[PDB]
Amino acid sequence: FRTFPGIPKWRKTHLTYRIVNYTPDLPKDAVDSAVEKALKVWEEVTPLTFSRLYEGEADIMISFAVREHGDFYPFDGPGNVLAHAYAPGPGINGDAHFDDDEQWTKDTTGTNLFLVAAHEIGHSLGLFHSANTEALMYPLYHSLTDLTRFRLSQDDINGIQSLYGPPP
Ligand SMILES: O=C(O)[C@@H](Cc1c[nH]c2ccccc12)NS(=O)(=O)c1ccc(N2CCC(c3ccccc3)CC2)cc1
Ligand SMILES: [Ca+2]
Ligand SMILES: [Ca+2]
Ligand SMILES: [Ca+2]
Ligand SMILES: [Zn+2]
Ligand SMILES: [Zn+2]
Repeated sequence: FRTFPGIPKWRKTHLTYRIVNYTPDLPKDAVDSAVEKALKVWEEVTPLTFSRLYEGEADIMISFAVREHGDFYPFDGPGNVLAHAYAPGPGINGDAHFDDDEQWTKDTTGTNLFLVAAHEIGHSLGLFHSANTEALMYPLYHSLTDLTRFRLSQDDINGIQSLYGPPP
């Protein structure tokens, strides 16, 4: 695993998230399911706990956007960058943005929201990119023939526990 330069991290283990808005591509329940599942992957292997805010400023603000959307990294239309998220800290840090010029799916065929979101939360928590081809935090997007076979790698577990420790 790799962390980010200067090893940014949360210095608290109760985190909040807000889903600021929603993609046209999936029902809200499917997006919520992807986000919750994405949070749970990391929750499971750490002392971190998450709760949702429906207003105000949460730690991890999650949103869907296209092209220019208010930060240093405008999205790029269909393909290429699918999403991004910022390392732990205040304001934009911790936030995760999804390119709504992708077509978001819960299936095996398109751009899978759960898999991307789980990866992005890893960033939001302070994991950078892994050299392990099997890791969630590997830099190149792929999916699975069987989404039920998803498992967080030991490399990812090691990385996140390097930041926050194992579960209590
Ligand atoms: O978050 C990104 O990486 C951003 C933005 C981005 C581009 N340069 C960067 C340099 C530093 C930080 C962010 C970026 N690029 S991106 O949108 O192209 C991207 C998104 C997701 C992924 N996955 C990797 C493998 C994965 C998986 C693993 C195990 C089992 C099943 C599935 C699912 C998600 C990779 C790359
Ligand atoms: Ca794109
Ligand atoms: Ca934030
Ligand atoms: Ca879209
Ligand atoms: Zn952005
Ligand atoms: Zn990444």
